[PDB]
Amino acid sequence: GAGLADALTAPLDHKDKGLQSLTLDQSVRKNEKLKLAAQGAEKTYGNGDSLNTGKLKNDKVSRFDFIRQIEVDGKLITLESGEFQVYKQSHSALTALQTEQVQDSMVAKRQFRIGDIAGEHTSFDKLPKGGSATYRGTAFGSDDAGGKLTYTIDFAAKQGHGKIEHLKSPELNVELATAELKADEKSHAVILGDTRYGGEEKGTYHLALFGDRAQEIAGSATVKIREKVHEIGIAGKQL
Repeated sequence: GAGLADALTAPLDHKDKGLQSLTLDQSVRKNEKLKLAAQGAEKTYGNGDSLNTGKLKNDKVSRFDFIRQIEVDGKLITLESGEFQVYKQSHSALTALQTEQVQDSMVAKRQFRIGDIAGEHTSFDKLPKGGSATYRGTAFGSDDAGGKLTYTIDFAAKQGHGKIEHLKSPELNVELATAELKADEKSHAVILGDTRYGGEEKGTYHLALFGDRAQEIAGSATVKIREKVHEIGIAGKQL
């Protein structure tokens, strides 16, 4: 049961697997709305509203249709439409938007972006004080949810590194170069680094740690091919 209509319509209950919900912040700007539709249901979301991911399947991509709207002189118009993707783990989740149509100057333009990086963030002070952990999971980009993430954090050194493999576009199978594990503005544990291919920078990556002891990681990476930036969602779980 993909649980897509239920995510949009039905209250959470004790049988719904975590992650229970996420806040739509990066997925929709402060003055816009995101109308999500699937399986005959629809719900309109604004910035800061909760999406009940508990209804969705874990460790895979769930897909909805979206329409992104704004008001002009108090009346709604459509800016963009496409597919809204959610990749759900137990303490973390990612969203992404695959554009299919946009306002002209509606025309077909295809682009893909990561929206929210969400979950039960690990507090920096609650990180393991030593040892290392290795994580495995998924990398997904436009039209391709088959990639693999591998990532290792050395808690003693406060450094992480890893790689993306198996995406169909070969340039996307980048190194997630060594980067510092630091505290963000909420005292949550994060890693901001460079993507590299043959040691040359191709973009950046952002990983956040989730769970009471950093059981999960989730975030995004970018890889530029000619002038075109390809965004990739990356999420995994400790081995």
